[PDB]
This record gives sequence, structure tokens and C-alpha cells, in this order.
Amino acid sequence: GFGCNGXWNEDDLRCHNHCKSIPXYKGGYCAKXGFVCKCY
Repeated sequence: GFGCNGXWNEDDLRCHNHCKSIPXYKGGYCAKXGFVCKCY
């Protein structure tokens, strides 16, 4: 979710913005076939 909805539906930027929108995170990237929005 959160932009990451698969290999052919991978919005790394949307995951990044999502996670960046969360206090204590700097960004995010799509993992697990681009399905999981990994916040860092």
C-alpha cells in the first residue's frame, strides 16, 4: 500500500512522501515485490 501496489504499480515517491509525512521517518521505499511501503 501507500503507493507500493506491486512491481508494475510501484510509486516509490508516494511511499517516500507517505513516510516523510510521518514524524521520525525521513522517507520510504517500495519493497517485497513493490507491495510494502518501507519507511526509514
